[PDB]
Amino acid sequence: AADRADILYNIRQTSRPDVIPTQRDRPVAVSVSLKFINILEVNEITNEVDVVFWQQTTWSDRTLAWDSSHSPDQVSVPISSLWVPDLAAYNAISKPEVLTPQLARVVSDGEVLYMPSIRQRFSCDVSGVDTESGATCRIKIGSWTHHSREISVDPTTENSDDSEYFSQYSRFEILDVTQKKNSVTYSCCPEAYEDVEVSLNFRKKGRS
Amino acid sequence: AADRADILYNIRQTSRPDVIPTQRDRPVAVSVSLKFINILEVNEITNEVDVVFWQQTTWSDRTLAWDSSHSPDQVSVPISSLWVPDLAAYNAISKPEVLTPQLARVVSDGEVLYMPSIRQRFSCDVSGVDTESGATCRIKIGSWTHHSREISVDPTTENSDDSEYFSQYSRFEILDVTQKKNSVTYSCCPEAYEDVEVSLNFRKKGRS
Amino acid sequence: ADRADILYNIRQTSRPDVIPTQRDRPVAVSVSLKFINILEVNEITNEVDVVFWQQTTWSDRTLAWDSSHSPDQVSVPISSLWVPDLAAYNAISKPEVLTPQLARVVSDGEVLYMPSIRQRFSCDVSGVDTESGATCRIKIGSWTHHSREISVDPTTENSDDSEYFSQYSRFEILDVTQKKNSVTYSCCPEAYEDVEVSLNFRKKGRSE
Amino acid sequence: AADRADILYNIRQTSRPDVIPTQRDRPVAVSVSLKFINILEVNEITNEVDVVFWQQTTWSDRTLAWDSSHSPDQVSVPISSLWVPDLAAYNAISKPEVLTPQLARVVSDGEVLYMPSIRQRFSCDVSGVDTESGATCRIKIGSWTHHSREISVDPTTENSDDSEYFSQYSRFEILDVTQKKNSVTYSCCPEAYEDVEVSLNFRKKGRS
Amino acid sequence: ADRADILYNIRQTSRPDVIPTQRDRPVAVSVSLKFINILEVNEITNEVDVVFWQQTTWSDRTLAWDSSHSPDQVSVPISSLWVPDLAAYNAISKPEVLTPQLARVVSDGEVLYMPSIRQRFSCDVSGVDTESGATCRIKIGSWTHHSREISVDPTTENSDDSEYFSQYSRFEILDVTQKKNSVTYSCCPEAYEDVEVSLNFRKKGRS
Ligand SMILES: CN/C(=N\[N+](=O)[O-])NCc1cnc(Cl)s1
Ligand SMILES: CN/C(=N\[N+](=O)[O-])NCc1cnc(Cl)s1
Ligand SMILES: CN/C(=N\[N+](=O)[O-])NCc1cnc(Cl)s1
Ligand SMILES: CN/C(=N\[N+](=O)[O-])NCc1cnc(Cl)s1
Ligand SMILES: CN/C(=N\[N+](=O)[O-])NCc1cnc(Cl)s1
Repeated sequence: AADRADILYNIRQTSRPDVIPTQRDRPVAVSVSLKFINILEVNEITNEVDVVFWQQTTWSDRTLAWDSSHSPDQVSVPISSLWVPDLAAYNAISKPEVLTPQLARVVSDGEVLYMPSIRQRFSCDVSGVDTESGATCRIKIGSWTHHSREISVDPTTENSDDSEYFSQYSRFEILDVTQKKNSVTYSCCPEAYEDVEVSLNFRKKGRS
Repeated sequence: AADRADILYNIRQTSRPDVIPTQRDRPVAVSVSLKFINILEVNEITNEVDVVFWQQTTWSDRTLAWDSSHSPDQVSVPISSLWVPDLAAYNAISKPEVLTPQLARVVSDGEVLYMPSIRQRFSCDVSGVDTESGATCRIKIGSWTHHSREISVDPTTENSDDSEYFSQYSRFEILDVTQKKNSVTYSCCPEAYEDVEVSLNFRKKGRS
Repeated sequence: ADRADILYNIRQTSRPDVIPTQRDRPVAVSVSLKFINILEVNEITNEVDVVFWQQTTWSDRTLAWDSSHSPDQVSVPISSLWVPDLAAYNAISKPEVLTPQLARVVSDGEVLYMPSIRQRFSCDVSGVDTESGATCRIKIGSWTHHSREISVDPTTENSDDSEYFSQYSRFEILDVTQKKNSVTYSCCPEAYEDVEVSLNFRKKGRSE
Repeated sequence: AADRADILYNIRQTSRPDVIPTQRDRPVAVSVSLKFINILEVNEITNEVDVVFWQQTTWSDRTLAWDSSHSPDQVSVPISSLWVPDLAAYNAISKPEVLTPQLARVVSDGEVLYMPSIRQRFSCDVSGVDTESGATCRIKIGSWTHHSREISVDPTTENSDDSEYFSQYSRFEILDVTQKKNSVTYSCCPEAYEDVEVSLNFRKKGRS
Repeated sequence: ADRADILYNIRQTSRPDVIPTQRDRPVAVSVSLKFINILEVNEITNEVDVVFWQQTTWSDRTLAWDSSHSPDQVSVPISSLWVPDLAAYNAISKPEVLTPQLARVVSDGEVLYMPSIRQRFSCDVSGVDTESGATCRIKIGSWTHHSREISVDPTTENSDDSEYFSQYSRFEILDVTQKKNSVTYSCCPEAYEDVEVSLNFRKKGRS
């Protein structure tokens, strides 16, 4: 059929990175799930935390679909060639440091999977981080300019070990992670903006 | 009967990011409003503060207008495809750090709203920041190259809560925030440059 | 024509990489540093962090147009026009431009470019804690154009040395003097003109 | 006989930087080998180490091959004109800092070689760094978005000293370096991602 | 042919990614470090923060032009020209060019580039606090071009060492010797020429 070069060419032909792939007249269903990899530099005085994580992002874009009958059903494409959710962490106090090659996976049916590793600083509750019950830091992520009728965010509830990929060499340890969906409204505008809230319950590891 | 692809497309046909959309001979009306999200660093000796805020900027651009009678009346567009006010913080001692996706919301009537979240350090009065009455840090923001006749800056007076969006985990707290208007002239030229004096009356949270 | 046409023509004539040497002779570039602040200062290492507005002027005949029935001046991205390759010889960090990179172009070809710069220099910091104060020398000039291509001369004028100096700074400006110079180097036989700006300052609140 | 220009041009005309050089659906065999050069900023408390190494990377793309009969059999080419494996250090806690020109080396038989010098922080076991047995820091490097069916990583078990290129001025010393191979699956996909695991064994040089 | 014409020409015939090899002979590139300032230093970790002007010269005939009735020198952005792919072999931080990135091109095809660079190296600092001082040796050369493709010779132009060094620094230059050398590895049989810049300095006596 066609080769990976043909698939990419077609993409750049039918893709519109600056236009949201609004299916029918309904918002794009962007799924977000954070995989905590490390917890660095914590300050209980300034309520700040340096965190490394994998932002597993997904959504569909039918304008990139193709017939993978006798050709590959998946390819890696630079995000600059694709439309990407304008996600932002509300309580983030430093721009996200993308530590991995910014490539997205695209399936022939239009399913897009972007999972960059991210290091970033947040302003959250760090209190009790050294107590047995630990602290609970809450990360809010969601579109920055698209409201509920354009983009919906939902956490892909996939029963897994909160610290499955979490470093064993960190001074801290995850106790639990729960991801809830929310929808806030602002005075700037009459519409609401969906967002996912990830609650990181961690603490400093004791001693033998 | 046009979709978002048409809107963005048409926008790029009439948009002149490097040209100021001055209607006839009157200046461009820019509404500026800062929404303090956090106060990270504060130095009583050097009188410097590291702040985080949502700079709500507004202005109209008729050349971007379009009939939305049968299409979305709004779309998010990269600020690189639109002209944007050359606002600057006169007492900033560090370059602005935009923590959010650089997208603007453009309304079918040409209205433009850009609200980036910024972290920036300033030089201002920090004295009394540890007192009951707290400290008052004023931030002067305005066009850097367009004088009063070309660009005008007015605060988006919207009597709301000063700390409505302020972080609760900060070591400081907002006492009050007033945003007035100013018109200062300089040496370079006899033209007067308009600015907005945001007065952030804040103090260190005392409860220990 | 409108401002769109003025900026348009500037894109046709302007050669951002071709020095506007008018009829075989150097280009007259004036430079005036408007010290705004003095941040971190180390006497042990002799290094200082300084914020200032580098007021740069010069003429580019190629840009001149007819302001008979059109705006006399327009702001244009410095990337759309030739700009001096000024450099600070005793600079120890890249020049951090805190303001929008726009220059003021007058219909007669006169160009004004005044960015706010945050930089770290290597200079005599000793005596900063004394009455006479310390004097820091800033040598600025073209990095690749010699005396026959660029002539850098301080915009001498009975201006106020502390006119725009932050009142909230830990230091106070005692005196600012600007001496012009012309040095030759061990690479080329030609002479490179420079401008030395002496910044006399000291700590405030010292025991009298 | 063709010269370097002709050769480069040939590469640009056939090379697909955003397309993996797959040969009949078999995966691209990618070889990795880190030549540690220096170890800096070690922290046994937080288990973080800064490492400087030469990531020797090798793979093939026979579509770029040419007849070096009477013409150069090798040329340097900007990696932006070539397809480069999207390798990533899974345990890195800082984006890679490339300290050298980003040029590759293409050989007349389609073999491509890229060896950038990198400085990067990692989260690994550091306990024992000040002991005779030293510490063992395992670094995992492998394709970030291409699974084993698309890319395969294999450590060149070539004979060479461990601290051969290692700085003698480093506060540490390499006791031994062993490169293994892995293939992990993730909650995203059923396919596996091959990665080379380098185990560095070093200890604080004790001049006693 | 005025400057606009010159630049146009250069920018139109310059192949930034194609090494300008004259016939079969390698490209003769000259390297000269002019230490402008020695910042932070650490004898414990053997690391120094140096500032130096990297004088780099070479030729590219393809850029030549008759300067009889026109200028014989123009400033051109290095991004428009092919530039030697030098790298400090023992650098532990990427080079911070603090000056405009422009080269000087003479009508004969001669190219001169001297950026001011601040960079951190890993080298011998032991004795920096003594009368003898320390000798930090910096090796610079091509990264991908071997001896047959590129050659680096330190401009033997007898000049002063601390000539442009900063007087306000905390250290002082005792001596500097640019020695040409060669380097080979177990990857490739070919050798890569480089320049060893021996920096002999010590802390200035506090008094
Ligand atoms: C997600 N939070 C927002 N506002 N808020 O006040 O929080 N969104 C509205 C916009 C932000 N930037 C543009 Cl343009 S419209
Ligand atoms: C804010 N201070 C100014 N002048 N001043 O003399 O203080 N602004 C005018 C300009 C700044 N940059 C250009 Cl170009 S015109
Ligand atoms: C400031 N020191 C110079 N030479 N020197 O020998 O010290 N400048 C001349 C040049 C700098 N870059 C080019 Cl190209 S020509
Ligand atoms: C300067 N040291 C080199 N190798 N070495 O093993 O030390 N150079 C060869 C190459 C550098 N980058 C590519 Cl691609 S080939
Ligand atoms: C390293 N962890 C991964 N998945 N996971 O679910 O943990 N990697 C697979 C991918 C990474 N980026 C894209 Cl796109 S697919």
